Parts: sequence; structure tokens; C-alpha cells
Amino acid sequence: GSHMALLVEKTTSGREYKVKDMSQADFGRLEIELAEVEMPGLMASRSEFGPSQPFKGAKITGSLHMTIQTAVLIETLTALGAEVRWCSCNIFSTQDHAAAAIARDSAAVFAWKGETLQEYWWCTERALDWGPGGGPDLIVDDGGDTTLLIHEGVKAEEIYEKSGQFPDPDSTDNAEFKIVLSIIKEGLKTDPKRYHKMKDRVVGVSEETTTGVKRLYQMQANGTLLFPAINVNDSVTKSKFDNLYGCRHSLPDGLMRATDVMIAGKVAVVAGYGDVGKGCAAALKQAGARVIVTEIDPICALQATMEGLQVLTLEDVVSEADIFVTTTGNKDIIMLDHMKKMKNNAIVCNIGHFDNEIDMLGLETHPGVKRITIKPQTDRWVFPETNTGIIILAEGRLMNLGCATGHPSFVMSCSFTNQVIAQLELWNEKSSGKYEKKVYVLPKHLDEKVAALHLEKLGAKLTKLSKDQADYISVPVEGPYKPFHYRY
Amino acid sequence: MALLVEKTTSGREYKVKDMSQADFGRLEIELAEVEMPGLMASRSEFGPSQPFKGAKITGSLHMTIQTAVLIETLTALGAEVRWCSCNIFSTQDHAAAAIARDSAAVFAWKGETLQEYWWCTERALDWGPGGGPDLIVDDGGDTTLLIHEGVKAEEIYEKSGQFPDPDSTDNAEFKIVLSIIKEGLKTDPKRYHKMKDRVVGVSEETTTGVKRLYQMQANGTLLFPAINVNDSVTKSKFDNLYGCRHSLPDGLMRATDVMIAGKVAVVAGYGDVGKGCAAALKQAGARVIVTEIDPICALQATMEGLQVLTLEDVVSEADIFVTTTGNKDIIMLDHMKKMKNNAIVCNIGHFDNEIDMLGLETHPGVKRITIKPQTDRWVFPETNTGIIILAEGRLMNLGCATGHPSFVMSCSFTNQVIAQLELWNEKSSGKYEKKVYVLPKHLDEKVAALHLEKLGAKLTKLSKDQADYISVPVEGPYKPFHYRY
Amino acid sequence: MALLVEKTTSGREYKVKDMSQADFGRLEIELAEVEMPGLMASRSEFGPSQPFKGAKITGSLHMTIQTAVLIETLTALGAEVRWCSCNIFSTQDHAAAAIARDSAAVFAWKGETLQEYWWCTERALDWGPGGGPDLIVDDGGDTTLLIHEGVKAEEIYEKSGQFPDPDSTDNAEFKIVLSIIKEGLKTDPKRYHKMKDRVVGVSEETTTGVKRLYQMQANGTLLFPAINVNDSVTKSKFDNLYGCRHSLPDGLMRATDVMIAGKVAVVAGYGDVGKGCAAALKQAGARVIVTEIDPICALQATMEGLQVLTLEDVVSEADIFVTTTGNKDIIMLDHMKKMKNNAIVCNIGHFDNEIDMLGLETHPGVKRITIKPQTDRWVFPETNTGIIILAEGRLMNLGCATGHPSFVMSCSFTNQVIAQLELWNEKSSGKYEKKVYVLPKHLDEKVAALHLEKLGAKLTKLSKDQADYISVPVEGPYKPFHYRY
Amino acid sequence: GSHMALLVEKTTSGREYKVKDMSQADFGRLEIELAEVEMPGLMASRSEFGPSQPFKGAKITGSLHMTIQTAVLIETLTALGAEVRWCSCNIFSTQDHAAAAIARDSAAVFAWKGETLQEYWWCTERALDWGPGGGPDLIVDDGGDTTLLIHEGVKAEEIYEKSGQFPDPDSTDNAEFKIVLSIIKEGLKTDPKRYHKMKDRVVGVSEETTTGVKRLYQMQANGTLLFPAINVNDSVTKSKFDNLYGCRHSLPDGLMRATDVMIAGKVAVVAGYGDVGKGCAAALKQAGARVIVTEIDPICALQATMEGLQVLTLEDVVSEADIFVTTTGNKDIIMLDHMKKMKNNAIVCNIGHFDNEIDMLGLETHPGVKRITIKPQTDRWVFPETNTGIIILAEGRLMNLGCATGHPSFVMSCSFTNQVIAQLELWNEKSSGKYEKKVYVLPKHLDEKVAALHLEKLGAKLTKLSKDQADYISVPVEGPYKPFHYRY
Ligand SMILES: NC(=O)c1ccc[n+]([C@@H]2O[C@H](COP(=O)([O-])OP(=O)(O)OC[C@H]3O[C@@H](n4cnc5c(N)ncnc54)[C@H](O)[C@@H]3O)[C@@H](O)[C@H]2O)c1
Ligand SMILES: NC(=O)c1ccc[n+]([C@@H]2O[C@H](COP(=O)([O-])OP(=O)(O)OC[C@H]3O[C@@H](n4cnc5c(N)ncnc54)[C@H](O)[C@@H]3O)[C@@H](O)[C@H]2O)c1
Ligand code: NA
Ligand code: NA
Ligand code: NA
Ligand code: NA
Repeated sequence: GSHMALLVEKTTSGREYKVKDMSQADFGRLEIELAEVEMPGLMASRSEFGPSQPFKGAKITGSLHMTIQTAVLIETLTALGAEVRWCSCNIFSTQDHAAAAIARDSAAVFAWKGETLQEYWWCTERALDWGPGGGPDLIVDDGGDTTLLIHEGVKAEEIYEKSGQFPDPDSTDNAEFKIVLSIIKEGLKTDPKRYHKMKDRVVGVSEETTTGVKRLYQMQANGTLLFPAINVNDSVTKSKFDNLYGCRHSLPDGLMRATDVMIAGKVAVVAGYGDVGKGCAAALKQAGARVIVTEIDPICALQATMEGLQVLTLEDVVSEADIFVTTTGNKDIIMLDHMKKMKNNAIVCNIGHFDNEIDMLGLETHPGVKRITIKPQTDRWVFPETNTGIIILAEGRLMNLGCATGHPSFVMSCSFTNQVIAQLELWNEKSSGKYEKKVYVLPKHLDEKVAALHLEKLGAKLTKLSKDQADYISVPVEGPYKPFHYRY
Repeated sequence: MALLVEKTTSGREYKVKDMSQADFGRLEIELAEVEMPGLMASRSEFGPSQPFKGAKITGSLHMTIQTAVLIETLTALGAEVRWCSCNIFSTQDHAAAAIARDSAAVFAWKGETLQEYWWCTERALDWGPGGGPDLIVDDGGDTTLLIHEGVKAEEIYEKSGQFPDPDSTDNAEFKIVLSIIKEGLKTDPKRYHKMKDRVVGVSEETTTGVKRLYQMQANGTLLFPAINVNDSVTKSKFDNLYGCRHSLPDGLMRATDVMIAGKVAVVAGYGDVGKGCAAALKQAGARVIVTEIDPICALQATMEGLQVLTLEDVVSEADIFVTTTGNKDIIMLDHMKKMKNNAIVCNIGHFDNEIDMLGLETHPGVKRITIKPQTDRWVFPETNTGIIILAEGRLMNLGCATGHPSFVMSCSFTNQVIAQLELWNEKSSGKYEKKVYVLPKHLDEKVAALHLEKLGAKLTKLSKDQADYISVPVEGPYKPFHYRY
Repeated sequence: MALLVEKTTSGREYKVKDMSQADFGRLEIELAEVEMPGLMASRSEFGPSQPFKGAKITGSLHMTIQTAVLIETLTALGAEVRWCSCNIFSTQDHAAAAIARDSAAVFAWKGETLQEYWWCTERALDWGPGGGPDLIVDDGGDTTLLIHEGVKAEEIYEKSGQFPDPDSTDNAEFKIVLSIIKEGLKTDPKRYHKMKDRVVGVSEETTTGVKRLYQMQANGTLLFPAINVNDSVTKSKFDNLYGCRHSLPDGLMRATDVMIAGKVAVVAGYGDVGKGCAAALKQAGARVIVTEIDPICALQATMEGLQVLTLEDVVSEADIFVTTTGNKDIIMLDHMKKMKNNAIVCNIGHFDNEIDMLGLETHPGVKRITIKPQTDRWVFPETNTGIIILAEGRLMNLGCATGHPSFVMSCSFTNQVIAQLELWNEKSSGKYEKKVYVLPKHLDEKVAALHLEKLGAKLTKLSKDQADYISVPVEGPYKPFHYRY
Repeated sequence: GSHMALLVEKTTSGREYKVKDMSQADFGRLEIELAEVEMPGLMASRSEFGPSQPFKGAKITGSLHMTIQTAVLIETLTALGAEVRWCSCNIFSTQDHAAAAIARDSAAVFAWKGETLQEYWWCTERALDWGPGGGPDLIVDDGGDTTLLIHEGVKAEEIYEKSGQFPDPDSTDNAEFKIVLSIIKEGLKTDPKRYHKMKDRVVGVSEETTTGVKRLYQMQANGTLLFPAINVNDSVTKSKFDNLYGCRHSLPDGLMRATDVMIAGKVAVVAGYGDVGKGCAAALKQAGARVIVTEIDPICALQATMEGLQVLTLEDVVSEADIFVTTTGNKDIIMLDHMKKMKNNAIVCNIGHFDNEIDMLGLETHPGVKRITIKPQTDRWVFPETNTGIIILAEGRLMNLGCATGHPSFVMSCSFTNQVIAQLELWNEKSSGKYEKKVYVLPKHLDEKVAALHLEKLGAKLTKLSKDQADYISVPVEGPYKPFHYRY
């Protein structure tokens, strides 16, 4: 045993956890109570499905950011009868009071704000380690890390079974992957069939985000996907709400908390004009920034221009802009070369994925550079050539979750009601043959249902078609109301 | 107007309001060209190869300056063209005149009667003893409807000698259509059969018409291939949305000169058109109330800070009403009677049945006063107050102003050209069945790319390494099939 | 047009484009009334007492449907009225006709020449041997200018017999004014003296004209009291701002039908007018660039997310240029020559000198092509590219569309009525010196209060306890003297 | 000595302070450095005036909220040679790291977040207690509390001098005034001529806010104002920037930090549509709330309607609204009677003044009511009649400073450059006779100057008039550019 080894603790009831400070649980509970009222989709799910306990006997592992919002989700799953283990899908996204309340009251949770990468992958392993009764039956994933671990696990287990050999980190120069290989290697010593049992038992994964979904289709394409997946991201009531309106809320929140910078009057660059970029551009524009968009897609670019935004390449604006936000799901958007051209105290952040939209590696190794931490997740990197700095948020990781609290409860209720519906579907069809080792989306009538569940809370009064009218536009009175390919 | 075709010196038929307006037409067309780079680029790319050489194309699409640039794109690519408008009020007479003079047979004028409208439609389809069209450009499906109904009438007539009976419908307009088919049977009982055997396909522009097409495919009655142009991203998400955001306020201001700021405006529907109309109104300083049947669209509206209510909750409060639904019976007489004095009522959706024009016109003791063309004040006897109806409840943007501007119509129309070229180029290959198709994404993206230089929008280019990372080709397509933008 | 006054059956003089347009005028006036509750409330309050009984009022204010409601408010209160427009293109001929027929002497039409403009101004001031006006309503100060220049010419002539010499000015328009005064001297050398002795005061509407007035007060040449109507809060902060936010895009769309969304638009100036124009453009989806000389206004613009640059930095990039400065030489020939093909250039500020029309018209080898009235394309020989000038560089909103809507003009015009009533009611009391005054706040607030019920805005009423707490009367005025809103 | 008595501490250099935690000073310094870059008006003031030390020998007492922004102000005054003592003008507005850095490095500061009213008035007394060398010469005030203390002090001193009698709190039923009278009473025991010496020596006060300014004109009107005052609020580059754009930034910041509530989709009521209300309405509208305005002023009301906002009385909307913001500077806007009609978890806050826009007194004494603190300055008050709650921010005190960090540095640079200019004027004219015991505003050329100092930072390029042009509009090339009564 390492002096510093990571060890699980247990509640008085013997449920495992590792969180920052259990003493935060009362605070967590207070904010969860407030969130419940803001999440009518999740609460209606509890009312409708609670009494029939549809998840009885089901074991669910989840990776969604361990926020107050995720708490209300977790407690919806447990209210429906599920047993649950959880981790966060980001080193900075956990809200420690939410983690503590869940660990105390409802589920095993391995999560805290300000994890190391080593601690992060440990947490992922623990969320997946159900012990001798086995599991999980079901996965809720956000970004595909959990799913990746299982797939790399099964691979490592096959090599092991057939040649007795273990993974070797020296085999990779990717620092995070070195971590992953080491975790799997030590895992082989404790249960060298962990992942194979998992893959024979897992009924499905529901995946929350665009980047995760892209990973899944790749795995389908190359025939490596080990089980059914529901693409929750592409529900309309997710993509067109969470990705768009959620960022419109949480991008400015992240900037304000992290820097207290005035947005009005500034020039802000948004790289990407998909759903996330549209929402970020809107916030910035609405706050009185002059927004310039970068894009690779001419349709998206043309949309930006119609909204009165300038579209240029980063090179055109790098020396002039005050705020830079990456929204692409791509890599190598803002490179060291760019960063060197930025004005003193330019703010640089990523709200897309991972840590590679911004060139943090090149920044680290810039000779003479000096990192000055202003406060947690606000860092000023000082360039010696100029004695000026740039302000990096959340070390290049998701800035909204890292520097503030992510999206608000109401819009996450939309996303998370889809997650519940997705889990209920996978589970209800465990023995059906209906889902293969492919990626599926939820049908439109359920997508509409999610929206309907949220209207009353806002006092929105929907019109009802007459039969005559429904006949005329050839839709049933109760919907669905739009064609399959409708874009909203 | 004498419903007798006239002819250019060269022998080309036409009927328009006033040929002397041609010079003025041409001046505006020349300006429009600069605003329509997608269409002009199409002329430069395809001009030399004359892909429409020998093609006969009938179009039914509002005869505006923008349509003129489209027509003149088809003819530059070698097509022979006949045209009519798809709305009685949407023609711009100077556009009509310039086209009739310089480029194509046109049967269209602003302020047609319904009888005139249908006569123009027939003329536009009448390629004479020779036959035609090979291709159809359609907006709202009337032309397409006429051919399908005709064929059906012909099959019956051939057998039992039975004619269409206008008594079989209570729809005043459809009676006209039935009577038109009956007369046609009495001259050539195989007109529409011959026609349908020769049509390579139709490209349909609008949401309503496209809806009609899929239904025809479903019930197996569609006679020839159709390209759904509406659902090109660069059509639906631009024209229907940004177009109305421009042309809805234009229509309101021209027709009434009413201040929008400070008012309460109701937008029925929150689809692409309703989204654009609500945007315009809110950006102008109106407080916008939206009605919807779709909870997803309703939630979208609320997220944009708009109130969502039933019409019944706001009918006596709103100053301006705009229908955008593509449905019927949105604003009924019983609603209109409750409206405040001089409430403005209009439709930007479809046809003339979103608003209860029939109920209004037949309301006992009602009085109509024309303020000016396409702005009518109706006074009710019970209250002695009035409402203002725009364009007799037909598309108000085209009726009361000039519809969408050239730049956005260049997006829609570039899609129309691509669709036509696809149908014609594949006329003999059997690629297209008697079904409804949409253009592939690479083409949709090409349309957008063609419009960026004009606005000085500079695109980033992916490195091969980045393209691999997100699994797309450097040159695209950039998004998955199901992407909603 | 024959510059010979015509007369109604009753003997009232007029000159308009076409009297047959009166019916149409009246229909629109009837609609405008409903939209102008401030003016209609003024008729109900003051009608019975006929405060203008026996008054002779001359007005020089764009002869629009809105002005018609104002005119008809003065006459309802008992005034006799003569009127001309203050811009050569701003008259709405149906409004002119209806007023000429039913209510007042009017000398105005759309598309006057400068000679006609000044002739109309003289007629509007010509009350005959009897004398008048007692009161003047002025917009931009031309009428006021004419009287002051005339008096000055008369004082010189009386002594030395010297006439104004048009050679003394290089301003083509002012030559006209000088020649008009000279001719007047040759008939009645005391016209303007008699006039000025009889005028109780003037109420001036616009920023530029008000500026002229304070200058006259400063240099001691102002001949009679003046009320600054522009600087009523319910004028400056509504009309100049929200009015243009409506009428700037209306003008652009009518004149050119160009899509605003996606474009780059430059707004010179960021005062009340520039604020409103920039709002409109940005809300329509243009990317707006502002020019300014005032660092406070410039900072305001940047806080609204607008770029602030010099014209020189954007002249070849912008698609649309709008001048709002009230200054001269904003857009010069040298700028215009650098503009992209079909760049749109217009002025919503003052006169015709914000844009270098003179420099443009005299540019060797330049060619003007009229697309249609008030939309001109000028082609330069060096480049063979063109620009589009709206309304020959005169106020584009009134020139190319219909100016501001009725509701906001009801705010401005209610202030005009209050100002006139104040001057007239105090004609004999010596309350007003030969200086420039603004209306008190309680009146400014009354104007706003009169327009709230129409929009369904419900005000809160202070408790006595609350009024005491913030040191205002329950019934107001609610803000300190210097409050900027 | 009370076991709990409040006692000043002293730096190693013997400068007095009382702050939360001196150990926060490094953090304070890091954020002050960032703020300096965002405050070019204050930094240019240092460059222009530093070398001539115009405040040499001057003693300045200030009450502006003890934020990072105020720090940069304080350090501008000290850079110009001033000696400074400071307190915050609000119990919740201090940023403890800003207070610590100033106490350590630059000035005596008595301020911490989460003061009691007793501690607040103590802090005010200490900021004013210069000791035997006397002072202050100059006052910077925000809300007029400091100014009030001096004026009530002089009164109490006259009664004392003439009859030997002391103030008696029992003489007032206002709980805060009881505190004030008690402070003065104990003060008489230590220096019974403190306030009289003060009033013979103070050269002027510069007052920052609308409510404070109103107090001053009253004092002028009734002949009680003891010295010259500059009305900083009514500089254009204050009122039309700070009050408007500042709230547009800091209102949503306060709501988000305090509640993480989604603003989009909600109904928000803004009471008042002056500069603060305009800025708050804009934020809310921009964030996707449907905003309803209340007003007493028909001009302001009409402005709101032109911006597409509904104008109604509170009674019309109280049961339906989700968020209520008071912006009036008036009292008794949201009463217990209203609060009883609000939906569960309605958010209620004040961004105007004091604690009396919201009926906190009536709320306190509502029978059966239960206050549940979610976290500092977010309280849920549970109504027994309904078992529902309302969420009160910052106990009804300024919510932007209380729940977040107030306005951002750039806009406060505009306000605080006016303050510097105001102090320099009062001081430079100490012996002039130019200022009487009245309220003055700064001339337009200085107002323009403040704006000009901030343009370059934003890259705004100003056009220069030709002589010809300046002649034409009759302004000098170098301004001022607008008439005296111009409203902007
Ligand atoms: N005038 C123009 O220039 C123009 C431009 C583009 C499209 N269109 C036409 O506009 C209409 C709408 O097109 P779209 O693309 O927005 O269609 P859409 O299907 O995207 O939007 C229609 C909306 O109407 C709603 N709706 C249906 N019945 C309703 C009812 N009874 N009450 C309230 N809402 C109801 C639907 O739920 C839908 O969200 C179609 O007729 C289309 O052809 C006109
Ligand atoms: N057409 C209309 O309906 C209409 C309506 C109201 C007022 N007006 C007229 O519009 C003009 C502007 O009025 P306003 O009330 O906005 O005046 P204003 O004084 O409030 O605004 C004018 C702005 O122009 C700026 N300016 C001056 N010279 C400049 C230059 N060379 N470059 C850039 N900016 C410069 C000034 O700094 C000022 O901020 C006046 O002529 C007024 O009479 C027209
Ligand atoms: Na959150
Ligand atoms: Na058009
Ligand atoms: Na008008
Ligand atoms: Na701050």
C-alpha cells in the first residue's frame, strides 16, 4: 500500500464512496430540493414510473458530471428501483456538495472537483466495479470514457487470455492513455475477466454528448461496438436545447465567475458554429460583445452571417480579440503559435471537449513561460517575449462546468428526461432482440413527450388540433407532428 | 384582360399586365443579379455546356424580379421556358414584362382573378401540339395538382364518358379546376396522359407542396419523380426563416404603415416561417405571442422569451395577427369579431384558408372598404368596428410587398437549378423512381459556399489531420446525414 | 406644374399634385387617427373651447398622412391653416390632396424642384393683404430662415436701395432664396417686417433647426419666441430614435429591396437618429459599423456590441451607408469612388450635404441611371462600377418610403400642439421673450401618459407615503430637471 | 471591554485595519493586477497626475463597496499622494481578498463580507477616525451613510455642547438608527468635537449613487448641507454606463451565482425602468426571459413598451412571475401581501437601495414563516399557509454585490475616473471659494474625457472633425460636442 493510495470509504450502511467532504451533504440536499422544482420532466418520471419500479434489480453505472442536476437524475433512477454507482466525466466538473448528498443518501459516488488524471481514471474504475454480484447492466455515459475503458479492457483481456501478457504503458506516448493502460494492467491482477463478464451482461449505453456519439458510430462502423447504444444527444429536446440554450446560459456564467471580465464592449471569437457555438455566440452578442465566428462548414458559416456575425479565420483576428471560445469537438483549434500573438490578458477557453481544442501541451513547454494561478481554474500564463499574459480557464477543459456550474437545472431536465427514457427502453427490451450492437435514437413521440412535460412549468399553453385540422396536415391529434427529417 | 395570348415579334406567347414596364423590369433584374451570386455562378459553370439545350421547362413560381433571374438562368443554360405565377397577387408586373419581352413565355400579372390564375397555369403548361413540359418547377403544387387531377379525370372519361362535376366540391376554387379539366376533356381527352408520359420530373419549393408530394408517393398516385427542394438546409433554414424575417415587416409597413414597436403581435405557428416572423416582430419592438400545436416548437418559443398561448386568450388584445401554419381554420370569423378596431390580420403561410375569408365575406351585414390594393378594412354590423385584412388573406409578403429579397432567393433558387439539372441529366438513366428525393448534402453545402464570398465570409480549411480526427473529408460533407443545423 | 395657386369652391388656395387622390388620403387619415391618440385626445380636451379661434398658422413640415392629422387637430381647435412641406420628396400626395380639399391651404407635392419648394414656402407664408401668420410650425427652419433673411434684406434695401445678389453665394439653393427675397423687395419691401411684427412665435421640430435657433438667440438676431419641440423627452427619445428604427429599414427595402441580413452597414453618427438606425440594421442581421466624433456616443456604440471605426477604414467593405449626423461632408466623392459595385448610400439626417451630391453630379464622365423615382445608380468612368443613391441624398425615410409611423408622430405632434397652444395662449402676456424655450416636464409627461392606454400599459400609482419618500408629487413631475432618461 | 468588542488590528507598519482574513492579500493582489488592465481611465490618471502628487497631505475617507474595483480606485488616490481610510457601504458587498490587499499594502480598511449592522456602523466610524492629526479632508461616499453620520454627529454635538446631553436610542423605533445614535453617544465620550472639527475641515464629498445624490439635494434644499458636494452619479459616463450596462452584467451574475436558475423561459418582473431597471430588463430579455416592467413614470413606461416589454402593476403579475427585481430607490415595492401570492421558489431581489424595497420586516414577522438558509445570501422563506417558499437574495440588500461581485472593472473605471476627477477638483479648489455648500456636477469636457480614456482599450477609432465641420455644427474640434441639456 502506497502512503497516498486512493481508498474507498463506506457509509454507515456500507455503501462505497470517495468524495471531497461528506460534511457538505446537507448543503447538497438543500440545492437538490431546489433543483427538483426546476426539473419537472424528471419529477414526472418519478410519479409515472416509481410505483412500478421498472429498474428493480438493475445496476447502473454512470459518468455524467457530478452536479446538482445529475443528482436529481441519479435519484430518479433510484426512485425507479435502480442500484447506482457514479463518477464524473471531467476532473473539474463535480460539485462537491452534490457528490456528498448522493454518497450519503442514494448511491456510490467517486468524484470531486479538482481530480488528477490518475484519480479520474481510478474513479471511473470504481464506478464500474460492482464486485462479486457483477454489473453494470446499464451505462449512462457522457463523452465515452467509461465506454472506452470497457472496450480497451476487453481487448487487454483477450491478449491476456491468449498469451498471458499485460498492457505496457511504455507502448504509448499519450500521457493519459499511459494511465489507462496502467489501470487495466493492475485490474487484470484482481479480476482478469471483469470486462468480458461486463460485455456479456451490459444491456446498453446511453450517450449524452456529440463527441461521445461520434465515437460510438466509429465503433459501429469498424465493428467493435460491444453492445446497444442510444444516442441521446440527437434527441431534438437535447441537441436543440441543452447544446444551444444551455451554453447561452453557462458560457457567460463561466467567464464571469472565472474572470469577472466585462463582456460588453469586447471582441469575442467563437470557433465553431454548431449548436454549442450558436449558443455561445448568442450569449456573447447578447451581452454586448462583438462576435466573430470561425468555421469549416459553409452552411454554418452562412448561418452566422445571417445573424450579423463576422466570419473569419482565427489568424485574421488573433491579435485583436479579447475572448476566445472553442466549440468544435475538433483538435488543434488554438495553437501555441496563435497564443503568442494574443494581447495581454486575452481570455482563452474551451467549452467543447477534452483538453486538445487548445494547445495546452505546446503552452506547457513554451520556453520561459510562467504559469501564475490566480485562483482555482483561472491561470495566467506569462510569455517572456512580451511580458504579457493570457488567461486560460479550467486548464483548457470544459470551462462552463469547470469555472461555474454548467447548465441550469431546467434545460438539464430536458436532457436527463431523455436519459431516463433511454435507460428505460434499453432495460425494458433486455430480452427482446430489438436492439443490436448499433447506435439508435429515440422516436419522435418520446422527444415530443419530453418537451410537453416542461411546458406547464413555464405556463405555455399549447393549442389542440381539431380532427379536421389534424387530417388536413396529416398528423394525428396527439402527434408526432413533424416529419422524420424535420430540423426544427 | 382579354384571355387571349399575345406574341412577341419572334412568335413567343405571353400575357402580362403591361409590356411597357419591361425597361424598368430589366433595370431591377440587373441589380438583382449582383445579389444572386449562386445563380450567376451557375450560369458561368454550366453556360458553356448548355445542359438544358432542348429542354422545355414549365414553372409556376411567383413572377418576381428574383424568379426572373432564375428563369434567365435556365435560359442561359439553354432551356426553353414557360411560366406562370403561383399566387394571384405575387407577380411583379415589371419582372413579368421583361421576361416576356426578352426570355420566356409568361402568363402572369398582379391582381389575377381565380379564373385568370388557372387559365395562366394552363397556358404555362401548353407547349402546343409538340408536347411538353419535360420539366416542372413548382411552388405550392397547383401545377402538379392539375396534372394529377387531369389524368384521373381522363381515366374515368375514357371509360364511362363521365365528366368532372363542379357540384362535387364546395370549394369555390376547386370548382374552377374541375371545370377547367372538363373543358379540356372536350378538346383533348389525353392531354394530361401525354403530358405525364413526357415529364422527367418536378422540383417543388415549398413546405405545403412537398407535403402533398410525399402523400402522393404514399398513396401511390405520384406520376413522376419529384425533388423536394424545401428541405435542402440552404432552403428551409434560410428562405423560410430569414426571408420572412425580412419580408413580413416589409409587407406590414407597406400595406398599413403601422408602428410595430409597442404593439402586441400574435404569430400562429413557430416552424421555420413562424420563427422568422416572430423574430422580425420582436426585433421591431413588438411583444410577440406565439400559438402552437407542437410542444417542441412551443418550448423553443418560450426559450426565446416569447409567450405561448391559445389564440382565444389574446384575440381582443393583439394588434397584429400573422398565420404561419400551413394548416386551415387558424383565424375564424368568431375570432375576428372579437378583435379590436383596426387589428391587422394576415397570412404568410398557404393559400387563403389559414384565415376564414369565406366566413368573413359571407357574414351578414359585413362591409368591405378597400383602403388601397391589398389593404381592406372590414366593418362588422354588431360592433361597428373593423379589422384590416391584408391581400385578401393570401401570402402577405408577396401580396403587399415584394416577398423575400434576392440574396436569400438565390439560395433557394440555386437549389432549384441543381434539382432541375439532376432530373434532366438523369432523364434516361432510371436513377429516379416515381418518388420524392432530396438533394445530397455536398450540393446543399455547395449552395452555401457559393454565397459566402459576396458577404466576405472566410471559411477555415481543415488540415488532413483535423479532418481525420472528426472523420470527415477535408472538402466535406461536414455533417452527419441527420444533422439539423 | 404651373406655379399658379388653385382654389377650392370656398375660395381656399392650394397647389397639389392631384386632387383626385383626396378620397384615398381620407381613408388613410381615418386609420392614422386611431394610431394617434395624443392628437385625438387634444381635440376632445380643447375642441369645445376653440383656443385657436381666430389664429392663422403656417406650417412647414413634411406633408404626410401624419401631418394631416396634426393639421386637422389645429383646425379642430379652430385655427385657419396654410402649409407646405419641408422637403422636396417627403409629401404624400394623397395626404396633401385630402387636406387641400377638406381642411387647409396646402402647397406641396412629391418631387418638387428646388424652385418649386421655395415657391411653396412663400405661398404657405402668404396670408395676403390681411397679414399673417400669427404662428409658425417649422421643421428644419427654412421658413424661419426665410423671414430672418428677408428682414435683413429689407433693412438694407430701405436705406441704400441695395438688393440681395445671388452671386454672393456659391450655394445653388441659397441663390434661389436670395433671388426670391430680391423679387419680394420689388413688390413689397416690408413684407417680412410686417410678418415678424405679427408672429407670436415658432415651434421647431428638429435637431438641426433647433440648433439654428439657439445660435440666433446667441447672436441676438432671433425675431420672435421659439419653442424647442425637439428636446421634449417625448420627441427626441422617441421620434428620433424609435421612428428611424422603423422608417430607415422601410426606406431601404422600398427603394432597393436589398437583403439587410448578412451585410455590412455603416452608420455615420450615433446620436438619437444613429442609435435608431444602428438598432434597425443590427436587428435585421446586418453587421453595423458606427462612425463618431463624440467619444461618449462612440463608447455607447461599443457597449452595444458595434464596431467604431473611421469611414476610411470601411469604405470598400460596407454594403450600405447611412448618414445621421446633421453635419456636412460626411460621405465625399473620394469615398464614393472606392465603394463596391451597388453599395447603397443614403442620408436620414439633414439637407443634402451629408453626402457629397455636388461632387458626385459634377464628376467628369459620371453617368446617372434612374432605376425608379428616388433610386438612382451612378456609374463612374474610372471603374465602370456604380453606387446607388437614395432620394438624391435627401432624407431617405420620407423620400423613399413614408417616414415615421403615426403612433410615434403622435408623440412629436402632441408636443407641437401643446407648444402652439402655449405661444398663442400667452400671445399678450409677455411671458415669452425673443428666446428659445422648452416645454415643462409635466407636459412632456402628459404626452407620454396620453399614449399608454392605446398600448395597454398600466402605470403604478405612488402612495402619498412613497411620493414623500422620493420627494415627488403623486401626480408628478417624477424626475429631476436634468434627468436624461 | 466586551469579550466580543470589535478591535482594530495594525500592520507591521502600524496602519489600522479590520478585515476577514489578511492571508487573502496575495489573492487580492493577483486580481487587482488583472483589474488594472481593465481600468485604463484610472491607470491613465496615475500616469498623468502621479508625478505631481496633487493629493499630498490630503486625507481621504471613503465608503464605496470594498471590491477589487474599489481597490484600484484606492490605489489611484494613494498613487496621487493621498492618505486613505476606507469602509464598505454595504454589509455584504466587500470582497475579502480586495480588503486584505489594500489593508496590507495601501490603506486602512474596515470591511468584510457578512457584517452585522452594528459592525457596519463601527466600520464607518473607524474609517472616519483619523485620530489626533484630524481628518478627513475629503469624502468619497456611495449611498450617503458616511455623510449622514457626520451630519447627525454635528447635531448631536450641538445638543451636547449646549445642554451636555447625549443621544438616546430609545428616542427612535428604527432599529438601524438606534445603532447610529448609540455609536454617536459612545463617540461623544472619546471626542465630543469630532464632527465639528470635521465640518470645519472637510473640503467636499463626491457622491456616487442616485439615492445618495437625492439625499444631498434634500440637505441643500433645507439648508443643512455642511460642505460642497460633487454629484458623480449624474456624469453621463456614470449614469448612462455604470447604472445601465453595469447592471446588465451584474444582475444576471447575481442570479446565477445565488440560484443557478435558468433565466430563459421564465417570467421576470422589473420594478422600475430608470437606468438600473433598463439595464436589468435588458439582461433578462437578452437571456430569454419574458420581462414585465412596473413604473410610476409614464415616459419611462412608454420607453419600456417601445422595447417590446409589457408594463403592468405588480398585482397583475405577482402570482405568475418567476423572478422579481427591484430597481426603484423607493420603498415598499414588494410587500408581504405580495409575497404571500408568489409561486413556490419565486426569486425575489433588490438591486436598488437599502433593504426596504422588499418588505423584509413584514416577512420576518409573518406568523409561522420559516427561514431556511440555502447558502450565504440565498435564503428560502417558507410560508406555512402553502408549504411553499420564496427565495430572497442578500436579505433584500443589493443582490449584485451581495451575491456576486457587482459591476465589472471596465465600467467601474468609468465611474471611478469620475470620482478621481471629482476629488481632484474639490481638493484643487480647497482655497478658491468656487464651491459652496451645494451640489455640483462635473463639466461636460471632463465627462467626454472619461469616455475618451476608455476607447483605445476597445479599439474604437474616433473621427476628427475638420475645422469646417466643427464650424458647421458650432462646436470646437476638441469638444465639448453636445449642448448642455443633451440626454445621450
Ligand atoms: N410566404 C412565404 O414567403 C413563405 C416562405 C416559406 C414557406 N411558406 C409557407 O409557410 C407555411 C409554413 O411553412 P414552414 O416551413 O414554417 O412549416 P413548418 O411545418 O416548419 O411550420 C408550421 C408550424 O405550424 C404549426 N401549426 C400547425 N397547425 C397549427 C395550429 N392550428 N395552430 C398553431 N400552429 C400550428 C406546426 O406545429 C408547425 O410548427 C407553409 O405553407 C409553407 O409553404 C411561405
Ligand atoms: N429623417 C428623420 O426622420 C429624422 C428624424 C429625427 C431627426 N432628424 C435629423 O437627423 C439629424 C441627427 O439628429 P440627432 O437628433 O441624432 O442629432 P444628435 O446631435 O443627437 O446626433 C448627431 C450625431 O452625429 C455625430 N456627428 C457629428 N459630426 C460627425 C461626423 N463628421 N462623423 C460622425 N459623426 C458625427 C455627433 O457627434 C452626434 O452624436 C439632424 O439633422 C436631425 O434634424 C431626422
Ligand atoms: Na448549473
Ligand atoms: Na423582393
Ligand atoms: Na409613415
Ligand atoms: Na465585479
